[PDB]
Amino acid sequence: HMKYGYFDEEKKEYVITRPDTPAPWVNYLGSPEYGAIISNNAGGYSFEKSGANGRILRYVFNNFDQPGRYIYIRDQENKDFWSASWQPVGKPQDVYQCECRHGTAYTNMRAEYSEISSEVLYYVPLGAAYEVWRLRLTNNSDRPRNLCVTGYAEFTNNSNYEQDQVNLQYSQFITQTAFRGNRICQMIHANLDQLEPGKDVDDKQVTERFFGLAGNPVTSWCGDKDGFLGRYHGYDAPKGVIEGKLSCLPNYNGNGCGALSSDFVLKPGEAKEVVFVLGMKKDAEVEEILKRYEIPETVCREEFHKLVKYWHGYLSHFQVKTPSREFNTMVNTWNAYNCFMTFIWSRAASFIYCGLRNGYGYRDTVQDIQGIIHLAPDMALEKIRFMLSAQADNGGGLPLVKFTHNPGHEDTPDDASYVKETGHPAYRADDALWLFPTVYKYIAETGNMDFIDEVIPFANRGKATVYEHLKRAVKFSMDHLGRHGMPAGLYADWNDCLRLGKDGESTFVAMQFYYAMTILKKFAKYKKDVEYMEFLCERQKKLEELIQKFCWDEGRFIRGFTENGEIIGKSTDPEANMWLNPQSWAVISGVANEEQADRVLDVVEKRLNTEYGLVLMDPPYHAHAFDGALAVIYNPGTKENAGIFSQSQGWIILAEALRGHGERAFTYFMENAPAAQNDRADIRKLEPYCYGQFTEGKDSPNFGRSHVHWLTGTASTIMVGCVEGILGIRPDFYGIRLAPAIPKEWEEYEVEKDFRGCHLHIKVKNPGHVESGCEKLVVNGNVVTGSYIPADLLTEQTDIELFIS
Amino acid sequence: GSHMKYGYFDEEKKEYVITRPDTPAPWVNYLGSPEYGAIISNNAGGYSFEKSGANGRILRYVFNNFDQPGRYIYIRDQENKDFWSASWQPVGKPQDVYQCECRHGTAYTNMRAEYSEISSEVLYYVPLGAAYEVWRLRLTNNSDRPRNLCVTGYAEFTNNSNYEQDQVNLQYSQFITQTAFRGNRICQMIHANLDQLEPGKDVDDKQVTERFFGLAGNPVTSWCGDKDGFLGRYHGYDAPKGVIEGKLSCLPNYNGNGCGALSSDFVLKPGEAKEVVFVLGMKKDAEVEEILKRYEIPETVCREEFHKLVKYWHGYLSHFQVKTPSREFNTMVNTWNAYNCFMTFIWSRAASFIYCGLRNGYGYRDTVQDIQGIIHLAPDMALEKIRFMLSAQADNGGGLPLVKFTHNPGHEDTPDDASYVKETGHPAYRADDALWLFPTVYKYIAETGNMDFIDEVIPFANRGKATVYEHLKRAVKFSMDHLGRHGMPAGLYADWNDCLRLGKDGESTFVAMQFYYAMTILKKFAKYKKDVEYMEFLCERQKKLEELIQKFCWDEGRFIRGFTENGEIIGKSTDPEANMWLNPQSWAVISGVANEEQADRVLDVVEKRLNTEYGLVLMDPPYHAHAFDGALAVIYNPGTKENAGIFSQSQGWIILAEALRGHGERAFTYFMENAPAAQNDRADIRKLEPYCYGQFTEGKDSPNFGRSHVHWLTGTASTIMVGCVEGILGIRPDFYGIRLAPAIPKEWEEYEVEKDFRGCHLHIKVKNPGHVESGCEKLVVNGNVVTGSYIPADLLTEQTDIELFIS
Ligand SMILES: [Cl-]
Ligand SMILES: [Cl-]
Repeated sequence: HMKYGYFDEEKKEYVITRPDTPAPWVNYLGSPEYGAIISNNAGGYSFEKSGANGRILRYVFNNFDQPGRYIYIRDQENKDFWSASWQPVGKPQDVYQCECRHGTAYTNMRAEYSEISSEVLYYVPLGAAYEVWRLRLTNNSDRPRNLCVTGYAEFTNNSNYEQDQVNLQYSQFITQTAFRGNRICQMIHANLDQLEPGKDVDDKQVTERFFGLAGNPVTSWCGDKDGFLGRYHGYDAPKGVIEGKLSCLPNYNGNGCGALSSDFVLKPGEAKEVVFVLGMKKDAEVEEILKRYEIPETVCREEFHKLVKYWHGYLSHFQVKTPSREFNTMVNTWNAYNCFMTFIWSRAASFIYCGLRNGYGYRDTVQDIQGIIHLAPDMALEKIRFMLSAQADNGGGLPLVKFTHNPGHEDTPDDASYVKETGHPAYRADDALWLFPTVYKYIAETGNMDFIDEVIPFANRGKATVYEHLKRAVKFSMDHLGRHGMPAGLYADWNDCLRLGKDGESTFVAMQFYYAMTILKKFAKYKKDVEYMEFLCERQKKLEELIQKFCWDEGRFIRGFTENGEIIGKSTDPEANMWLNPQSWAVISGVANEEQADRVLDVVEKRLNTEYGLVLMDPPYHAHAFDGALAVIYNPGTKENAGIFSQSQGWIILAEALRGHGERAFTYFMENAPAAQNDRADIRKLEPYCYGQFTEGKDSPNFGRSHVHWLTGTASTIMVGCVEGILGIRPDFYGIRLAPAIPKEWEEYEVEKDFRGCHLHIKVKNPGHVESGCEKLVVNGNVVTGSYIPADLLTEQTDIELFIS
Repeated sequence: GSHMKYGYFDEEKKEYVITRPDTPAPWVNYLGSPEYGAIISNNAGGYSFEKSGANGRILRYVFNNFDQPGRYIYIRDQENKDFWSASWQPVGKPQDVYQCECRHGTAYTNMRAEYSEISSEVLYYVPLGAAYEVWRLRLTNNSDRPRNLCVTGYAEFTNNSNYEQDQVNLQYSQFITQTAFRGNRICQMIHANLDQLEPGKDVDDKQVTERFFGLAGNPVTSWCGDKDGFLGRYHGYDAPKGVIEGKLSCLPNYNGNGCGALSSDFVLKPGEAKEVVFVLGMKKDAEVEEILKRYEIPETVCREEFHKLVKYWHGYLSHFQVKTPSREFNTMVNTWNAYNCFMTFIWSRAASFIYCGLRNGYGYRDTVQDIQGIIHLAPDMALEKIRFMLSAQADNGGGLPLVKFTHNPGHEDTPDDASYVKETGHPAYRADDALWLFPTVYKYIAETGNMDFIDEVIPFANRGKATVYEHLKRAVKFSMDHLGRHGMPAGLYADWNDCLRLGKDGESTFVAMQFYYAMTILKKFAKYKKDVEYMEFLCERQKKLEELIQKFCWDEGRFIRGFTENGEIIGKSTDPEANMWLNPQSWAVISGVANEEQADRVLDVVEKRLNTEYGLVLMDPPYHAHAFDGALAVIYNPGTKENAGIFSQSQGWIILAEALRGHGERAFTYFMENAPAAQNDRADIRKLEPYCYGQFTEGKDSPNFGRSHVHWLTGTASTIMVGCVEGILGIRPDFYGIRLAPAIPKEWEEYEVEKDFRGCHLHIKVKNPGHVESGCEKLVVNGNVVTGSYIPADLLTEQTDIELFIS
C-alpha cells in the first residue's frame, strides 16, 4: 500500500520511512516542566510549565507545520543546500533519502543527500530544563567535503501566546537579541536590565532565552528573522542560507530568532558531532550547559541511554508476547507510552490543544491514573492522593482542579469566586464516581491496605480517611437524586454535549453509582463496617430495581431522562435510539445479568459497530434533537454526534472481555488499534502510533479519519481493556485472578508482569482454541484450584501456567 | 533606485501607484466600512469582516508572518501549463518577465499585471452601502494568437467568525463547517448540521451561518471547497495542486478547513477582453443569487459602482484643496492625510495588520480627537460624532474612558460602578478625556456657525441631561472636583500618555495646559451666552491656574512633565533620564499659558534637544537606568513607542505650536520630517506605507532610527491634519468669521486654497513677495480691502474671492 512507516519493536521506535505523511506525526520530549513537541518534519514548539503561557518557540497552528527546529546543510562546492528534515527544503525523494524514528522521549532524524549523511537526535535530557539537537554529520563520498550547517530557532516575543500573536503593538517592541561567541541570547523586556535585583516594572522583568552551538566554532550568526529569511522568502530557501553566510546582525524590536552557522571540513569517511541547545535560562547557566557539550559524543550517548533506561524500565514492568503483532506493539510500547503521556501532560499542549489551561479536569485525571497503575504504582498513588484532596467535603469532585490547588483553603462551584476563576459553574454528577475503579485498581495492584486508612484533607474544609472519602462520594451521589430516585444529572456527565438538565437522570451515572457501591462494599467488608455494608446492600438492591424498571428498553438500556420527562435513547426514537455507553457500563457495573449483558452486547455490535470502531450513538442528531442535545452542532459522525469516540471503545472492550467474549473484544481492539491502521494511514491521517480522541463515523464522508492526537482519555481506557480485560489481568485485594478473553486463534501467549515485588512469568495455553476458560492452573510447579493466585503463593520469581482449554 | 523606490503619487487620480511589488512591508488599503470591511495588501493579502475585525472575520489571515493568505487569482495558460497570480505573490514570477502595478485609491485597489502577453486587471472594492466585496477581473489577450486560459479565484474562509474559536479552539471549530457547490458559487455553512432546526430556535446560542464565494460573467468549470484538497499536501499558495492540474477537485470540505476555489475557462481571440466578477460576503443563498445576477454582464455596473465610490470620497475631499510649491504638502493635505482622517474617524482602531484582537468600545480621547481631522470636510459627520461623545459624558462631567458599542445614554454605568469595570476593563476615570471636547466642539462651531448647537440639550451617560454649554461646564467642574496638591488637576488613572503613572494624586502638566485651554474656550462660549458671572469665575480661576502652573512647572527654559503623588518632579532639567518632554512645551504654546518670548524659549529648546531627521522624540534621554515606579515606558526598547520614540500624534501638536507663533520655517520642516510622502524616497528605512501615517517612528536611540510602525489607524492623522490646516495654512475660523494667519516657509512665493466655508466657496490667494514666515500686509475680500487678517461671515458670498498679502 502507501505505507509511511513501520514499528521497530526491538528499539521500541516507530520509524517513518516516507516523509510526506498525511499529517504531521509528532512526538513529545521532556515533561510539562520543559516540553518540546516535534513533528516528523521538525515542526513544533517548546515551552516551560504552560504550553500557551510559557511558549519559547513560535508555531503557526492549523497551517503548514511551520516553523520548526530546522537544520540546513549547504555544500560550499556547488552552493546546494538541503535540510536535515525533509521539510522545509523538500528535496525530491529520488535524490533525498530520510527516516524519522520516534522513541520514548526522543526523536532521531536521519537523512542522506549528495553522499552526505546527517542524524539529528532531538531530546530533552532526563531532569533537564532545556532541549538538545545532536547533529552527526558523516561524509560518505570519496573526496573531502566543505559544508556549512545552520541551526534555526524562531523565538516567541512573549511566553504568552496572546501577547505574542495578538498584542503586536506591544510585543513587537520589547525584545532584543545579542551574540555571545557560541550562542544567541534573546531578551524579553530587554530594556529592564538596569533594574535593581529583584525589583520589577509593571510586573515585568528581563527574561532570557538562548540558542547555542557546541562542538564546533560558530562562523556567522543572525538574530533577526527577516534578516535571516530575506524579503518574501520562506523557510525552504533562507537568504542567510542561500548566501552561505549570515548577516551577523541582531534584532531590535520585531521578530527575533536564533540562527547559527558553522563550517565543517570532512575527510572521506569522517564524521563529526555537534549540538544545538535551546531553552529559557540565564547567561551563566547557559555557558555551563554549553561547556558540558564541548565534546558531545560520549555525554550525548550517556544522556540518551539514561532516557531509554528510564522509560523502557517503566515499560518493562509489563510485557506481553501474543500471536498478534499489533496487540504486542500497542500493549508493550505505544499504548503504555501514551498512557504515561496522558498521565503526565494531561491535556496541556499538542498541535490541537494550543490555548490556556486553568487546571486539571477531575474525571480526566482520575481516569488517566488507571493507564499506568500496573507500570508506575507510586506515581498513581501520588496522583490519587492529589485527586482525593481535590474532592470537596460534600463528596463531589471539583470539576476543575487549579494548578495552585491548596487543600483546606479552596473554593467550590458553590462559590461565585470559583465560577469566575475557573469557568465551571456547577458540580458534575460523574466526577467523584471515577474514584472507585481507580482507587480500587491501585489497592488491588499494590496490596496497600494501609492507604484505606490514610487521612487526606478535602478541598474546601475537613479531612477524612480514603475509605471515608469514598463514602462521601457515595453520599454526594445520594444527596442529588432525580425524580426516579436515580442520580440527578446536575450540570452534565461524561458527555459534555448531553444536557439532560440539573433534575434529569443519566443512565451512565446510575450504572457508575451501582459499580461504586460494589467497590465500596469490598472496602467495607475489609474494614468490618457491617452497618454500612448492609446499608450498601439495600441501596444497591433498590438502585438495581430502579435501573431495571425505568431504563431497560428493547434489548438495550436507555440513555437517560431529561428534567422535562423526555426519554433519551428509546428504541423507537428517530435519532439516537441506541447508545453505546449505557450498555458498556451495564455490563461493567453488573446491573445487567448474564443473558441481559449478552443481549445488549449483541445489539451494540449489530447497530453501532463499524470497520473503525463503535459509534457513540445512532442515528446521529440532525432533525430530531431535543433542547439539551448539544452534539447536534457538530457534523454527523463527528465528535459526540455519532462519532467513534475512542475513549468509549475502551469500556466496550472491557465489557466484552468481562463476559469472556474474546473474539469481539479483540475485534474491537483491532478496529481501534492505531498500529492495525498503519496500512490505511491515508484514511486515518492521525499518527499510527498513538490514540486520538475520536474517529469520524459511518455517517461522515471521511469515515475512518481520526482527530486530536496523543492527549486524550483514550489511552487509559483501552489500556485497561487490554490488560484487565483481554489479558485477564484482574488483581483483587489479596491476590490476582487470571481470566483472559482472547481470540480463538491464539494457541498460547506469555506475560511478564511485576506484581507486589515479584516477577510473574505467565504462560497461557489454549490448545482447545476457545475464547475463555480455566482447565488448569500451576503456580511454581504446584496445581492451584480455580483461576485465583493468592499473594501468599507469590515468590520473587513466580512461574505460572494457565490452561484455559 | 532610491528616487521613487517602490512607487509614486498620482495626484490626478488621487492614487498611490506601487510599481515594484517587493515592497519593504505589506502596503495595505481599506475597502468598505466597519459594517463590511476588507483590508488588502499590495500582494492581495488580508482579511474581511462584518461589524468586528476579530469577532466577525470572514477570511482567515495569519498575522506577523508572510501576508498570507489573500484574495488570490491564478491565471493558467492551458497550452504550456504555466500559471501566475494576478498579484505578484503568491506565485512570485521573476520581475523581468512579469510586470505589475498596484494602485491604491480611496476605498478601492486596482492590481494590474502583464505576463506572457496576457494583461490582467483586478479591481477590488466594496460597493457603496453594500455588505459584500467585489474582485472584478478584466483579462486582455495582447498576443497575435488565440489563448486558452483557466482563471481560479481562491478565498480562505474562517471556520468561525471569532478569531479565538477559529485559531485556538480547534478541537471544536474543526468539526462545524461544511461547503456546498451551487452552480456559480460555493456556500460555506458554519454549524451546518443546524440546518434543520425548528423555526427561529437555536442550539447552544448557535445557528447556521453562511458565507459565499461566487463568480459572475463566465461559467464555473470546476470548483473546490476543501483547502487541503485545493493546495495539495505540502504545497503552498505559490503552487496549489488544483491550479497545477488545470482542474479543481469538485469536492467539498466536511470538517477541517474549507475554502472558496472557483475555476473558469476563457478562450480569448487576439485583442479580446473579458470581464468577470468574484464576490465574497456573509449572506444567505437567496440574497447571494440576486447579488450574482446583478453582475452577469459586469462591465457597466462595475464602472458605475466605481464611479459612485470615487464621487463620494473625492467629493468629501474636494471641500478643501491646496496648491502650494511643496508637492509633498499638496499630496498629504489634498488626498492622503484627508483620506487617513476619514479612515480614523470611521474605523476608529477596529482592525489593521497590527490590530487583530477584540474591541469592546471606543476610546474617549481617541474618538473626540479623531473628530477634528474631518471637521472642515464632513461637518455633519463631526456633529453626529460630537453629539454621541457628549452623550458619552458622565454626570460628574468626566468622559467614560471606553464608550460601549451599545452606549445607551441615561442607562449606562460609570467607572464608579463595579459592573462597568468588569465589563469594559477600565477601573477609573482619566484626567484628560473630557478636556479634549473643548478644542473639538469649538473647532466644529467655528467651522459651521451652528450657534443653535450650544443650546442643544444632550443626555448624559448615566443620568440627567443638559445643553452643550452645560456639558462643557460639567467637564470643567469635573476637572475642578479632582485637584492635586499643587492646585492642579489630579492625575486620576492617567493622562494621554499610557506609560506615565503619576498616581491618582499626582499632577500632569499636560492636563493642566489642557485645562487652561478649556477655560479659554469656555470663556469664548460664556461671552457668546452673556454668562457674565461664569465669565468672572472663568477669568479668576484661569489667572489662578496660570499662576500655579508658572510657579510649580517652569524649569530651565522648559515646563516639567508633572508631579507624582509621592513628590517626585518628572521632567526636571537636572534629571539623568527624561529631562526634556515635548508635549508640555507644545501645549504651553497651544493653550497660551506661556507668553511670547517664553514660547520662543521652549520651542528653541525642543528643537535643540528633541528634533531629529525623522521628527521630534517624545522625551530625552530615554528611560533605562533612572526610571521611577510609574515610568512604565522603560519596558519598551529605547527610541521605541513611548520610550523616547518619535510619537507621530505628538508631532501634529508641535507643528501647530510652531504655526501659532508664526514660525513657518520650523513648522514646515517638522511636517516634512514626518510626511510619509516626503519619505517615499527612503521607503526601505521607513518600511511603513509612504501614503498613510503611523503611530510612531523609531527614535535616534535605536539602530533602526527612521522606521515607522502601526499603519493607518492612529491618532496621528487628525492632529497632523489640524497642524497643516489650522496651523501652517492658517485656516483659523471663530464663531463669526475666519482669520487667515498662515505660517508658511519663506521660500514660498505664492499659493492658493479652495475651501468650502459656511455654504460658500472661498478662493484664497496668498502672496508672499518678501519671503517671510508670517505676516499681514494686505487683505482683499471680493475686490474690497478689509482691515487686519479677519473676514467676518457677512462678507462671505457664494463665490468669495480672497487675496492675502503676507509681505
Ligand atoms: Cl454517552
Ligand atoms: Cl507625554
